[PDB]
Amino acid sequence: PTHFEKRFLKRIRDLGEGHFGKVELCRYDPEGDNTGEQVAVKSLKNHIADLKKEIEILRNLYHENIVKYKGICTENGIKLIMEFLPSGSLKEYLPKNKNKINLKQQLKYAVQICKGMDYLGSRQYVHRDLAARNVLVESEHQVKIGDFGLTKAIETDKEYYTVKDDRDSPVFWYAPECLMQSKFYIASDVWSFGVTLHELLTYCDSDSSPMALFLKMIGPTHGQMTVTRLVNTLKEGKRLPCPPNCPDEVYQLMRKCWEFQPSNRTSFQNLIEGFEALLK
Ligand SMILES: O=C(N[C@@]12C[C@@H]1CN(c1nc(Nc3cnn(CCO)c3)ncc1F)C2)C1CC1
Repeated sequence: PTHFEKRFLKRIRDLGEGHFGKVELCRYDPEGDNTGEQVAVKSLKNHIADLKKEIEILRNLYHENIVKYKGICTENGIKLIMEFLPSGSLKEYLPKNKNKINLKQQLKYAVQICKGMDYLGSRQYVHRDLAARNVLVESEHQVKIGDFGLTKAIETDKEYYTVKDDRDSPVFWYAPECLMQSKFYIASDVWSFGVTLHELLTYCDSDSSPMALFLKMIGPTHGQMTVTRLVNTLKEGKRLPCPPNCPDEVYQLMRKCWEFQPSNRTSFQNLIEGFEALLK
């Protein structure tokens, strides 16, 4: 049930790619009649230790708005087997469905992301990579958090996890404590959600992305100096602007995600209630 043989994993196309990881669409067809189910397969281009930790996290997560763990494919090597969501990420889905997805549907997606994130927090995890590119579309009515590559477990009686590695990170979705001290709280994921909500409301328009907006604020910056300028911009109280046609009530909840201090930010449960109060 949870074990998948490499020989039966029939590669169809690439779904996503990171620095050391890749996700491919496969058809697990043990009968050899092309009737088996389509699955998402996470493999490596040590990073094995990380992938094993990611497998363990996803195996332990079971929620309507969290990509379903299916099993593993062992080669020393290992592959993570997940369900395949045919519509892909919000980053790809939203620019192609601008006339289909109205504000009501975007708020239903925000509720769904927050429910998935609240459950993640209840398990004492910090995602650290909440962006539209990691929110997958099951159908026009449902989304799921679909990647856990940077997810860490907060130790019991601790409020945050401290990152100790040399890995790359989505700095444009990061809260000040992440940027300044490499500290990741549940309140750090709330900040990233705020940024993800901004993307969702702009229909993931490339010219309106956090990197594009912040880079037009900051200017020519260089990989070394990006973080210090970003921190300086945030310290000055600058934030991503209200997307076009975003009502004030929605932008107010977004601003509650961007309080400089983690202890002053809204919770995911307060966000759920807040968005549901707006859905009629
Ligand atoms: O690619 C990565 N992670 C994931 C989140 C990305 C896409 N992923 C998954 N994608 C899908 N379906 C689908 C359909 N179309 N497309 C293309 C992009 O719109 C993706 N289902 C399950 C998934 F698990 C996994 C890490 C860097 C390697």
